[PDB]
Amino acid sequence: MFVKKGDKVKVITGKDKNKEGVVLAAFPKQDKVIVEGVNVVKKHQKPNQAAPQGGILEVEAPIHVSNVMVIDPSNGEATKVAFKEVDGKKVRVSKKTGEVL
RNA sequence: AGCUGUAAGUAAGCUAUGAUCCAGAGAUUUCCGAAUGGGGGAACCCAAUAUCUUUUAUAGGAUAUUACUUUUCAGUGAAUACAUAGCUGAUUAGAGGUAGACGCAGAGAACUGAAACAUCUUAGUACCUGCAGGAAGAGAAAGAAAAUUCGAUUCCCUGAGUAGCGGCGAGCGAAACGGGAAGAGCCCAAACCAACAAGCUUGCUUGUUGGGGUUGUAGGACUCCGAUAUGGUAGUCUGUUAGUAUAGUUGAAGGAUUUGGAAAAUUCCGCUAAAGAGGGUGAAAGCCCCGUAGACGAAAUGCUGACAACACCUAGGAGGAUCCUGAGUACGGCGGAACACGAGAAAUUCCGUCGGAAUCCGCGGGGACCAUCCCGCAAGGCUAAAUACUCCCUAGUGACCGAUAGUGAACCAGUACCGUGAGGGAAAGGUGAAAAGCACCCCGGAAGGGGAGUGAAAUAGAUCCUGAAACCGUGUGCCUACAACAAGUCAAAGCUCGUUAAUGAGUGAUGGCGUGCCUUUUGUAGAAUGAACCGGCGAGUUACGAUUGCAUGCGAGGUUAAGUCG
RNA sequence: GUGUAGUGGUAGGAGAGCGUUCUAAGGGCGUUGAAGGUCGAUCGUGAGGACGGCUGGAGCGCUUAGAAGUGAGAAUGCCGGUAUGAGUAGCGAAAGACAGGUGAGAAUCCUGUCCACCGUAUGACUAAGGUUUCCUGGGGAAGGCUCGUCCGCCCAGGGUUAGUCGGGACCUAAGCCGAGGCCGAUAGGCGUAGGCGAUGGACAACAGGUUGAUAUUCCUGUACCAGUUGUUUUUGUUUGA
RNA sequence: CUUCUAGUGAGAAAACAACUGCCCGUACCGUAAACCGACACAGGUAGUCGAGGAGAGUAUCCUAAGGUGAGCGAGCGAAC
RNA sequence: GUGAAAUUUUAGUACCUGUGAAGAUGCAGGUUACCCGCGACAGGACGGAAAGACCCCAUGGAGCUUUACUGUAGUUUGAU
Repeated sequence: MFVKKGDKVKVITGKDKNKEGVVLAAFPKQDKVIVEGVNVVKKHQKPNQAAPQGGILEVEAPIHVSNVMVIDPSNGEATKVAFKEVDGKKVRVSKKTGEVL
């Protein structure tokens, strides 16, 4: 998975190159994860309890993890995350000159 | 680090004090069902006895036990005295299922071939029933042989389509030798020796224990001396270790440009590999993701080794006076079966009935029977491996299928449905990358539709990828109301066009000529026979033998098989 | 080159070729559009092959060799779809008319009036058998031999009360099962004791009212059967209790 | 069920009062559109009740209580 | 208003005397005939439904008879 709920992210593929954001929800069990301002979709909502009207809304849609990097925050780039045996947990450890997340 | 199945939704919550999830050990398990207290139309009803409960008590509630048969033991018992049925109580084990497979037996067909059919074959097969095991059955020579011998059993190659059998017809069909896989041998009865019991014949007979002994070069008992060792295991659920099966952990290297909605595509310039097998991501990735090559890992449970400890088993030499060496057995007649062998000149092996041997100077066999010779010792048991199968689990592979194929069944299928019953048995997969699954207006009761929107694409709108043919429609360029047309082809005026650019395309007034297609038949338009039309499936193949042509490698030579490493 | 010669044909023999799927190596094409579909006035002696226009949107060609579930117009073939007959035959015995409702819509639904049919039954109660069809409120896509606002249809909610009634906690007939037992290649066959088995025997409740649906069940009133407790009246278990 | 003895074997009758009484079936159709016949079918379905006038009568004709008007019609008024 | 069926090689489906597998809508030579329907009849399409029930064959079946062949359940007789 290598991606948690709150974890900034770069997008590599799919009409949102280079655009970053914050992961909101994590769906493992189908490998989908939704971010902010990357997958805007227009929903023809019908008049409902919520939103008595029927506006055209704009929310985000899931993206497959093969389109998502992780972030440095110590530095600010993308790292093909590796794992290290730091003290008795496995804290993710960046590649590309040794960061610690 | 998210979670409360399929499955949208809302309400309720859980979770870094480590959920949900994975793996190993445990706990609870309603009612029927061999069904087992009795009864029964299965998933129901009604009991007995003890203990404890609710109400003043009656009814009500829960717990435990109570079937049949046999194997051991007590008691009771009595036609009949003594004790034997019997009864009572306690105790031991059984009883049903199947993996539609493999094994061993009991019982056991017809169509079919013989161009008919009686002996024969199809066949000791199909089906029924009993009895098991992870394998079973066979197994330690009364053998095979025939000089010169070999020494348990099973399985495979070759012997060989040979010797044989057969209304000598259709057909059935071995075995030893030789080459290989795996190897392995043990335990009793008897004669004798002791202790206990009985008849104590007080003769020594019976019995039970324990000891002694297991064979063809005949062995043992029995007598006499040595030793009292030396080698073994096909036993333990006893420990100690090592490995492995069931959850896992780690795991290398990329950017930019052009087309796109989206790059893994294209063009530059880089990097990694004990890792270029595979699967996935908005099209086709060695460098995004899951992985692969490597390296590490078990608290619990199971298996397999190894060595410990315990259990069990096993001794020489010499003598030959007497004793032992499996009885209604071997074998004979009779009637049937089994051996390739159908009574045949018929040995060998079984079954039913009757007759009935010897005891080592003895017995069986060498395909009727006799003689010499040679090889063995039946009428008592046990025994791993090499062999056959796959309901099930794990990991893989395929010049195997791709929704009329492949299982009957890719989907909630042995279901829907049919038959009282046993039983018979279908059709049905595909939106897009992501539901973003069409807010809002308009006609319309609704269904349905038209704009506007989502979308790269709505002729991808839920009957949802592509979307052929029969069949049903709309528009139009050319012809048709004096005409007898297997429906065409050859000839041809006019009218409208303008192509893969060439002695062009469409239609067609009028003339010439002309009795469909298939099969079967001496002969077809036949009034002989088949097709309603379109689509899909739907027929000389494979294994083992034999023979001839072509070709290739060696040639008076050719050539391996089973089997072992791979 | 050039001469000579031959070239109908069923059963059948011989020879050479076209095309489909897959495997192997080499070389290729593809979002700047592959397979598949449609149209075209093109090429070779044949089976057959190219090229271009439109649709369509993810994989396929070419060469050499190999292996086959390799070629379809007929089996009164098998499966699906659609025709002809044809808007034809039929619409499954029996009498309706009007007014007003209801509603987008009416001969076919509701209401009213007159008429008419059966009446040892086309009326009332029960045993089988069916298995929620019963009642209340909604709906009109499919069933209804037409129509349909309606329904035995679809959706949602809700209805079946027992000491006395029928059966069990009672008895047995035909029949069946049958501890022991008697027979039989296995399987099993038959049967004693004992049981199971209503169509039969035996046995304690009547009238009226109540709902949208239940009524010897609910309610009212008057009873009955068999038992249990509490104060209310005769003693040797011998048995005169 | 009624009796009689063999029989284990305090002292039970009846006052009245007050209580206890288990499981299963109960809707609906039932000479029918709800069962048996593939059907909303001119067939089949055991038992009880089953009225009036005449009339021997459950026969026949019209009728009471009670139920039904049947699931395609409107025209014309030829052959057959 | 609703709405089938058996059948069906494609059909622009005339009459006579011939001819022919020996009785023709379709061949030959002649005669009659404008195109499309609607209600009736049943001469023909060797008309439709049942791959002849009559007859022969298959070295085909099945059921039955007997002094056809071969056997056998059953009844009886003798030895043991």
